[PDB]
Amino acid sequence: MAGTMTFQFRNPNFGGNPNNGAFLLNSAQAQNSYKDPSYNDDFGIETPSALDNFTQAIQSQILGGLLSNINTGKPGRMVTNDYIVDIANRDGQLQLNVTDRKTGQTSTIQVSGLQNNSTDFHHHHHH
Repeated sequence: MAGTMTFQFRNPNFGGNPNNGAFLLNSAQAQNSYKDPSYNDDFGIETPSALDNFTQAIQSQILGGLLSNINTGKPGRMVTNDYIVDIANRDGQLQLNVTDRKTGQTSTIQVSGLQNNSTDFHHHHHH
């Protein structure tokens, strides 16, 4: 008698699902560049010979860092001209995300494994 469901079409617009490459990696030592840049780089950086697999082993782990470096934005950064020094201290590590202004490369320096603390308290002038 009653119109139970009948249409039952709700939830407008589905987005979709993404595919993944797993990126479980293998092993990358890279050893020798063999074709590294010469004369302001003619084509050395564009010849992925041995470093090829190494570069990819890094880009795979950068994907994880992207899940942290998007929650940054703290005012405690470093304003440098040729290098954008964004101090990504998140989670529990000092990740120094240096973005070059010239060519624009992401120099992500994860500071991990120092434990060398030189205690500094005043007396910054002694001869």
